[PDB]
Amino acid sequence: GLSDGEWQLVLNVWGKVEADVAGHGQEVLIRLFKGHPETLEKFDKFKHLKSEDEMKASEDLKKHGNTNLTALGGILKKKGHHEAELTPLAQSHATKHKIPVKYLEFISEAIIQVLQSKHPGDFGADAQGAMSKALELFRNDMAAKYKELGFQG
Ligand code: HEM
Repeated sequence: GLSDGEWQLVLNVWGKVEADVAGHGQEVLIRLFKGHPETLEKFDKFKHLKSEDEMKASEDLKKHGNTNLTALGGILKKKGHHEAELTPLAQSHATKHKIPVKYLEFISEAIIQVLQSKHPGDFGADAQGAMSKALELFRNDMAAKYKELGFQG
């Protein structure tokens, strides 16, 4: 439900994430987990990380942050017409990973915080609002696929 100008703002800021996907992805997952400890429980591979220092050293965390943001990028670039890219994620997250829609709100928050943390200058009021709308559209369409699959939206 974004305008074409709002999509341009989202994709222009996503360009900075593309110049360093893994670094951004690492930072998002650390922010998600240090802000919201219970989300870490969903990642069987990351239990043993007992500190932000262990999380920073974890090559599997960095790899997972990279995979996560590469996929999100794939969704953003389709500007709303992302059914095909969204379905497999909704499927895998609704079933196997057991991710609640609310946790999608926490990682949305971490993405914004990271963008703000790393690009204060480029991530102004307009870019922020546009990214918020893009992530809300993502969250909303994830929730609607979950309902369709028979899960709580
Ligand atoms: C921007 C939102 C998200 C995106 C783009 C995303 C993307 C992905 C991708 C591409 C994978 C690998 C393929 C698949 O299994 O579907 C994955 C796996 C996974 N996701 Fe997500 N995800 C998101 C949010 C979350 C959240 C909020 C959680 C937990 C709080 C989560 C937990 C997991 C887990 C546990 C796996 C499997 C990891 C493993 O190998 O151990 N995801 N996600």
